[PDB]
Amino acid sequence: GASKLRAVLEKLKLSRDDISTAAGMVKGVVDHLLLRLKCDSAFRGVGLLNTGSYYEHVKISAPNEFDVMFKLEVPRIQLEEYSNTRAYYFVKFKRNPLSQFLEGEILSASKMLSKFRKIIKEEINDIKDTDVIMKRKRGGSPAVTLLISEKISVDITLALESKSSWPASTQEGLRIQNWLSAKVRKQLRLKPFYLVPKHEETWRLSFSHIEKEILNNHGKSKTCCENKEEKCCRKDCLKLMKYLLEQLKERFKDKKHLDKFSSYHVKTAFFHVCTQNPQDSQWDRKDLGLCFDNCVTYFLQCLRTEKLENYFIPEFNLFSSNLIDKRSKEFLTKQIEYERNNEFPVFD
Amino acid sequence: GASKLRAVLEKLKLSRDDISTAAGMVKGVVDHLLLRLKCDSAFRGVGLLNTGSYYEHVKISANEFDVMFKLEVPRIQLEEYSNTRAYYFVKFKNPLSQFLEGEILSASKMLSKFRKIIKEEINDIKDTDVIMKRKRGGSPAVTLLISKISVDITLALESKSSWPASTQEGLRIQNWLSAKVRKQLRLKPFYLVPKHAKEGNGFQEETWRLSFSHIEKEILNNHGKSKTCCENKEEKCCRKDCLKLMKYLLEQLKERFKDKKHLDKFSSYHVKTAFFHVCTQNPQDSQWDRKDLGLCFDNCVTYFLQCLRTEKLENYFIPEFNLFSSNLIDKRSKEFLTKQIEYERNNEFPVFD
Ligand SMILES: O=C(N[C@H]1CCCC[C@H]1C(=O)O)c1cnn2c(O)cc(-c3ccccc3)nc12
Ligand SMILES: O=C(N[C@H]1CCCC[C@H]1C(=O)O)c1cnn2c(O)cc(-c3ccccc3)nc12
Ligand SMILES: [Zn+2]
Ligand SMILES: [Zn+2]
Repeated sequence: GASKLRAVLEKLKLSRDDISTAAGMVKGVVDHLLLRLKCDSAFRGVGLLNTGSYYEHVKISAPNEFDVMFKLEVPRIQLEEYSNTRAYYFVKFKRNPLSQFLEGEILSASKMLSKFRKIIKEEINDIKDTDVIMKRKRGGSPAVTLLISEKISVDITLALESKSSWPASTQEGLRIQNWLSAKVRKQLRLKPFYLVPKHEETWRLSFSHIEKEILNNHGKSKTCCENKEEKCCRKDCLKLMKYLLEQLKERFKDKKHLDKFSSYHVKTAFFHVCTQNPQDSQWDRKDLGLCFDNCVTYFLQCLRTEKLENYFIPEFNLFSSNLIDKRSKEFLTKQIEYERNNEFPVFD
Repeated sequence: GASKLRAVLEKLKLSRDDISTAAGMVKGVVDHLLLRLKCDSAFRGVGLLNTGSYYEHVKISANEFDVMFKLEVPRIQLEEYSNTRAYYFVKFKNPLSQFLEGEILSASKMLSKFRKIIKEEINDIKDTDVIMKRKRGGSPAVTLLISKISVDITLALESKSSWPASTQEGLRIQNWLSAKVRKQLRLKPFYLVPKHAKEGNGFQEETWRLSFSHIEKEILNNHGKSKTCCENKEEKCCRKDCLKLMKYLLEQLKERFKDKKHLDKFSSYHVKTAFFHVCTQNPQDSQWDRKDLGLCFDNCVTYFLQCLRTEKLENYFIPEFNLFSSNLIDKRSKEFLTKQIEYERNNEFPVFD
């Protein structure tokens, strides 16, 4: 039932105050860390990146769990693609404050994360009612997790910033020309790109700032959602997709079959649905039920075909069997089909 | 009559190549001048502002270019001059210390320094000369003479603070380009150009005037309600062509009546301002369908005429500043331009022959 989707959206709206006060607590701690980090010669150019579901207004997860990125301005770097993977790179320099992090010619993610982690842990000791845990088994990103007031969790990810042209692997990505326009695609591609440490001393491409821009400025019409005539359901469809997946992951947290899926998979599928449906009239709020059904159906088709390209790097298949086994896709496919056939009881 | 408008537009297009190679000649000289300028401690933050009719793709009449040099400076505090809404004294909340006169930044001293270093560096660049631009209140400050090509150069201080209060009700693009876009543009810097606020000696010699030329460029080059306006055949509009035709109509009338003083105070900025107001009044892309170029241009002309008859043409960014005030343009000049435009319109624009 379409009205059951609206009921979910209504209740997700109720967490807005708690997300906002928690975010205010996070900002105060993060601002103090950045000021202390800036005092170190290697991290002088550190800053907040201001990305993630909170800033996209699509935060449906726990109000006590945030993800923040610290960006670091770097000398003009030279990238070397690792093993034709299109998304992972070694970082070298064309010409250095990060010299202490070099391992031969390449920038060591291990050495940089070590100092990043040590400074944060030292500085958290002088912040009232805050502790820090090293995030393990994520290849280095996120690097640390803060615990604020014994209530709020903050995953912190380090990201190198490069103002160079985007790597060649992105040349055919971000296929927004028929939706957001060729002019916008060109303007976005003039923005920096980021590299997060992600296991070899490899770094992985990140475009979280571009995803935020697209989600918050999402219509073909510049006035999309700014008046009653132009209210669309794009952002509500994404919230519902994220909530469906999170609810199913929670329901089967015991079993192992859904642990490899993440919000990024549904977010990526959603961007492809936007490419496939570029007109605002295809997203009329009065058709929220059908729009969500088509979003679910698209995600199911990705699962069944085992194809879900990174929206920026089309040759990187998030649904490769190297990343997610076939049985996990089959399990999630069956669970979602069951839910959809029964008007989503996991939403009850 | 619409086909005659298209004939004008096609002929204006023939000058694209010559504008481009001349613009390339200018870019080389300006780039070298800026590199030399940035060696001076006061102008370390100098840069090219990518504004003007060329960058807007609407350069119609004339080998003559206008360019702006932006200057990053420390945090500025503004003092409005005589309720003029557009003219300010500049104070600082310092590289420009030698150009203060008391608490305020002297436009006179800044121009003298700007003109000196330009004249110094041009002495090395061969096949380029510079003369002082006079009787424009300080903006433009100089004119470069390259090889056939003239380049007016304006100095523009950059302020990254919130825009002045006088702009609070301007830039009324919310129903056309969106409230989100208006917010994003108002987060961009604004500029101040040295500009005498009134004739005569005194405090009026040290004022600076608000400039939003970069915002005008952004809106003109990204002008549709639809992000894909003019990017495909279904969404071709005639906004930019209407502006070109309005500017060409004024330029041709100013040339035809160069023996009078009536049209001397009108400039392309008046029709550009009127055009932005017409875009506010007609916010939907379907109102600008290329099939209706003739009617769209007629409606642009009509709007300009109404501004003339009512003696009201607010600055698009500063709504309390009336470009058509009697203090700036006398009634008889507005009436003369009104009559000549009406004659042209009634006769299928003989100035476009
Ligand atoms: O959760 C995320 N990803 C997981 C699911 C996809 C495979 C990696 C997983 C992981 O690294 O944990 C994820 C959250 N943001 N983000 C992002 O901005 C980029 C990428 C990405 C992925 C592949 C290639 C290049 C970039 N992933 C993410
Ligand atoms: O030609 C231009 N202006 C003439 C016609 C209007 C009155 C002043 C005239 C002059 O200064 O010569 C003009 C070209 N750009 N530009 C601009 O970017 C801003 C302004 C402006 C005007 C009034 C108040 C605040 C700003 N004018 C211009
Ligand atoms: Zn919308
Ligand atoms: Zn257009």
